[PDB]
Amino acid sequence: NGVGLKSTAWINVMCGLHNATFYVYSSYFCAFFCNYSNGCVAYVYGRGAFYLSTVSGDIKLNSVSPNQILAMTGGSSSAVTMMSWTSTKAAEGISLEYQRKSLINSSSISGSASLVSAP
Amino acid sequence: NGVGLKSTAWINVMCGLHNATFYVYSSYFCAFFCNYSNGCVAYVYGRGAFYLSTVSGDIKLNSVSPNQILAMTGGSSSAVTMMSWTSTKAAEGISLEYQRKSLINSSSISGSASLVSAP
Amino acid sequence: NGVGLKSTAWINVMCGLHNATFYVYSSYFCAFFCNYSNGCVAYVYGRGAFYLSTVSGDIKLNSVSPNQILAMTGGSSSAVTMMSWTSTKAAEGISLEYQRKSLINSSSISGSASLVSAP
Repeated sequence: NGVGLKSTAWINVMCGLHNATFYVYSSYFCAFFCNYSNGCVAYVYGRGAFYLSTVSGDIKLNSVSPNQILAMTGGSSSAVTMMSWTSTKAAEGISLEYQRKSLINSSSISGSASLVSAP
Repeated sequence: NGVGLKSTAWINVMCGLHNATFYVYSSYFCAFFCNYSNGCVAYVYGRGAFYLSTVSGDIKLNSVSPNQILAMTGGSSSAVTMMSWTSTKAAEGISLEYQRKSLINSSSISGSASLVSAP
Repeated sequence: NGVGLKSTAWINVMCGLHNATFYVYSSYFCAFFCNYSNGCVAYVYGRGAFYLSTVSGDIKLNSVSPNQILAMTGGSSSAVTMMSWTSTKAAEGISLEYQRKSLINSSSISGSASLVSAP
């Protein structure tokens, strides 16, 4: 075809989709961040059969837990789809900490990843 | 690099993703419309730290409120992910009126935008 | 413009987004599958004004019902956004049976489609 999508083309696409200025991801989730007022919001997707736990305290941005979480929901589980911080900015290099879970089993694994400037 | 994704490549991708024939957006939301039978459905995403309020009485497509809204939900908030009309069609140039909200500061702001033909 | 996205570029992008190795779709839904441990997870999107029913018994992968379904919700209605199998793998050619619905007129129709390797 003489031209190809890069393997991470989804980052470019979803940063545009959400008008995001930062993003963060691992093999198991991704989140696209927008700054506004004194804080920030992330639109969140699961990856690799995993998702982010909605349990309060399981997520930290620069050591601060989100003030609100919206989720997709089920009889036994729920997965983060949006999370917000009232007073913490998204910025390059700050750490998002999380528990990742999978609907396949009852596992829960600690993870962390650093925010990157949107392409 | 010789070739580049347009800044609005997400429009192309997400219209294809939902097989949408019309879409609408601002800096703060986007919605991808499919016509079917006598009405239409939009698949909805937030942008720029905002999202669409799930108050159907506050959304109007060609002056008519959707009768169904499916949402991502949380303790005190919820965001539109799909909304439908029984008897109103999506077409280019017709107006979507809506209320946009942000989890960061609990802002609620009226907006309006015109539907455009999918690329 | 010399270069163009294929009409099915959303397949490449969404498989990348969720780090999926298989996918499946019709005019009315798509689903992106990841394998992990002994089972698999699909991240699900509606198409063409339809969505996948969350009703128990309505979904089979290789003749097995999912152990969990997460949903976008509203009133008593809900649409699959993520679904999993404890013990069933995604693999090329295996059959997903489902019930597709639309909010516009409450249609509910059975269908099936075969998994395809991610590009």
